[PDB]
Amino acid sequence: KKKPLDGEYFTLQIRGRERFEMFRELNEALELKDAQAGKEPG
Amino acid sequence: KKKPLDGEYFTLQIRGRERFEMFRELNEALELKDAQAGKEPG
Amino acid sequence: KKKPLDGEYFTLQIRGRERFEMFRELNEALELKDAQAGKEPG
Amino acid sequence: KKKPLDGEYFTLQIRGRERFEMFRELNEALELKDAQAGKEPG
Repeated sequence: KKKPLDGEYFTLQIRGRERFEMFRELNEALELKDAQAGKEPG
Repeated sequence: KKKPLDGEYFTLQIRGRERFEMFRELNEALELKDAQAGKEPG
Repeated sequence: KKKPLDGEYFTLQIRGRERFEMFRELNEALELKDAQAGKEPG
Repeated sequence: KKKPLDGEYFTLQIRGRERFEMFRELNEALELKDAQAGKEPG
């Protein structure tokens, strides 16, 4: 998808299920902002 | 180690190396606090 | 602005300047996602 | 307390009460780790 060979990917183990959902939200949140910088500037 | 069969473990992919180190710190930070609740109360 | 009398607002002291910028990013990140749920569904 | 005139302090507004408690935990978590580096090395 758009040559996902961009930044190197990694992986992290997160104990607890409630904590996992929380971290996942942070990752998606930053990705959302970063995904907005991919839109042509106004 | 102390029957690590406690809470279910999970895994999350984190793009970017700088971001990875940052999330890892948060995971270790919470584990540090949680690891302190394992000490007998004063 | 759109009756900002929504959820109660709060305040938190954050030591360190580098850490401050980091937390601010997380707050803006979540606000960005929450700000996206305000758009009419497709 | 130990000359708290160390790093400059700041403040951040966090909307939502549930979110506030969450950020507060992160701040305390990092402070806990940083507070551990204040102990003489083994």
